[PDB]
Amino acid sequence: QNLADPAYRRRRIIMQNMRDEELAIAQVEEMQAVSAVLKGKYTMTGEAF
Amino acid sequence: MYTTAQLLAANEQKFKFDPLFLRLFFRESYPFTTEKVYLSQIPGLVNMALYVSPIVSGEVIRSRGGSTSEFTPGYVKPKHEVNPQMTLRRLPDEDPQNLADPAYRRRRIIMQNMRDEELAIAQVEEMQAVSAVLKGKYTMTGEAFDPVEVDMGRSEENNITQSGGTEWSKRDKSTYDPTDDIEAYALNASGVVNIIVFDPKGWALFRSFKAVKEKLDTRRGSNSELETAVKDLGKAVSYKGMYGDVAIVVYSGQYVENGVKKNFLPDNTMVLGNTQARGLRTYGCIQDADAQREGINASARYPKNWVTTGDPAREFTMIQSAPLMLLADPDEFVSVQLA
Amino acid sequence: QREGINASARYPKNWVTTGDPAREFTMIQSAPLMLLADPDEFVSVQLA
Repeated sequence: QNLADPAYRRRRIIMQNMRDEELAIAQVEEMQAVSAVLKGKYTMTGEAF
Repeated sequence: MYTTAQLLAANEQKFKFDPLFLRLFFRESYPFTTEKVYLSQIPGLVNMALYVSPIVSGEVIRSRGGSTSEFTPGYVKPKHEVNPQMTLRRLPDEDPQNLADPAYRRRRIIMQNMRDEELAIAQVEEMQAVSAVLKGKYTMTGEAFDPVEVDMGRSEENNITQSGGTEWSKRDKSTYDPTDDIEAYALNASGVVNIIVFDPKGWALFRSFKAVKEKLDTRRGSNSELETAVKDLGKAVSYKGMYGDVAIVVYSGQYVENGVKKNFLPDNTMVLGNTQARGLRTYGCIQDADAQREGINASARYPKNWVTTGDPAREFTMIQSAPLMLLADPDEFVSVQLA
Repeated sequence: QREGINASARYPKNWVTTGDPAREFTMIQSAPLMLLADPDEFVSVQLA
């Protein structure tokens, strides 16, 4: 009932993207601590690393 | 060596281009903001109220409507080069008795390139307009672009072809009268007709009949049509004059392919049209990443100049748009294919 | 490195690529190195 220009969608996508990137960073920052105080050892391994 | 040669003005060599369609029928242009492009045409047809007396009041009437069509995409972008190493020499302009720095030359060639891109966009638009008011069906296709078909909604009565045994070619050149054919073709026009634009060669056989002699056919016969012809000069349009209630316009516009010229109109066609027939010069949305940053998503044209990094530095210039020429009512014209 | 952000928690960066097909990216950069000063201060019992 109330559309918007195809420009404002770009900023909506941009802020949603920043939110997802921050969430992913905060999520990868937690597995380190979980493994650290769950086993005493940790491994940073994966493709292209 | 020791020459000291001064240069006068240089030629232009503009081959031929006079639209007459983006200036006579498509005077209205509205931009897009959404994916779909609706276009409705209410079927106005009302009955009478013959006799009913104010004692036995009866039947009621019906509301109307029921037409809709969508013509979505459109697109075009003629990118050009900047020639970073061509500015060290001298152009055919810039007379050799007053040179200039190789910086202003870059600005001049950029302006020339932008003008060429604008001309290319205009020539693309005119092909769309010619297909639109020539067949009622358009096809946008080409390399690196999937075909898109726009079915205007034209009926089959407005695509009369002479094919048969009576076209014109085997009639008498001195006694036959083609005005009755004109009336027969113009009866199913859904509007008054006063322009019958011919082809540059389709006008040859039309003048062959002697019935045209009684017609005015003078260089000064009209006011609006003559004024528009003066506007669109360039030796591509020749307004012959009146044919009664209808004017004669010979449109010989040309568009350039990869390297060759081609005619906008086929060999033998005629179009029964209206001077006030409303047509849409509507425009699409620029789906470019850089364009959306400045909020120029909806625009008729979009120039853009940028430069690439690296050891060889090169500039570029581009003009993006999306012409999707349209008509409110396709049935306002009659396309007769002569033979 | 040009703006002296050699040491930071996160780093956002938005950049658009040139060329006829244009696209803009946004990226977050960091280097989490979660460390425990005293490893033996915990006992992880794996229940069954």
